Amino acid sequence: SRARVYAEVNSLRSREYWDYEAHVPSWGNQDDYQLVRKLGRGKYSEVFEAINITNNERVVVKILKPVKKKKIKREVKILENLRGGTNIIKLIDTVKDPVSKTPALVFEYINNTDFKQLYQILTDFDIRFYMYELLKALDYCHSKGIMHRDVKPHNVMIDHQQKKLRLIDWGLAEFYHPAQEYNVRVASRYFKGPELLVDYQMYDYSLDMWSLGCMLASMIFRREPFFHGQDNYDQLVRIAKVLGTEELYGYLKKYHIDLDPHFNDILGQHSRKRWENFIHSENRHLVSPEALDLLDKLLRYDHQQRLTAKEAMEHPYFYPVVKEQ
Ligand SMILES: N#C/C(=C\c1c[nH]c2ccccc12)c1n[nH]c(N)c1C#N
Repeated sequence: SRARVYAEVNSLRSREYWDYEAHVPSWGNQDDYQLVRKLGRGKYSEVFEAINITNNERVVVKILKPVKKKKIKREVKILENLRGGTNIIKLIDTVKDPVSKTPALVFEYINNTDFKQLYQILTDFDIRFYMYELLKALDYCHSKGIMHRDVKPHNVMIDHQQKKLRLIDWGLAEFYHPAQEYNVRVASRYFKGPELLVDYQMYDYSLDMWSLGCMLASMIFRREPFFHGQDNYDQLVRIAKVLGTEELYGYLKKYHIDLDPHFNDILGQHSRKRWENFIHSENRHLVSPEALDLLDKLLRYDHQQRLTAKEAMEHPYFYPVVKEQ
């Protein structure tokens, strides 16, 4: 019902800061930028590589689908607010196609190595280092009043050789205001907090912290995704087989959450599992008591009890990354 950190931070800022409908982007010319290669199409997006001919700075170009002005302003405004923030993808320009008049956003390029080939090779230290760096990103945007709402491996770009991390794709990010009711059609199925799966709209930054748990578990147990749901119903079932079904009803009770009657026939009764149930010889080298303590405190039904980004950065799991700063 209310975020445990930074709950009020947007109300203590100028309305200009969080009133995105009133933001006016200056739309440049999308012809100075020359497409090279469609690094993958998407929902309201298709993404390409290219060169700022005005000097030759490599870049990435995300071509919005302008049947929603408001979503466009929301994202532009949020990136304006996070410019130069710890580990956030730098937005360079906002542009449009002259003859076509369709808008687009231009992003610093990143030689990322694909998580599907990089998670195979991470050491126990790598995992702690990059997670810390993802945490810094999340504590920044949260303290700037903002929920990412789509934390997941594809949106955590990692240049292993430069040891750089950039969290990206802010087309779902949103200003947090207390008591505000949000859409649950955010985040990838596998990284959706249970609040979204039970349709509880009064959520907050703590959702990203669940998403981050999911990433952490997949990394130290090498099961990616960790909670591999078939749909939104099955996803909550997968979670409950691990966290226990009694500890789910307790949450719903606490927050007065109406449970769709279709869950009765499929939830069953499950006990809370031991996070050691997931260790085996292929991932033992990545799992430590301090790693499972962090994990237990990230993946909770009660979004309010979830470790914040700053609490998590303080965890002993990260003491190896602190000293090596
Ligand atoms: N995920 C993401 C983003 C781009 C991509 C989307 N599909 C891809 C497939 C292969 C290589 C890159 C991307 C993104 N947003 N901003 C950037 N510089 C990005 C990059 N790369």
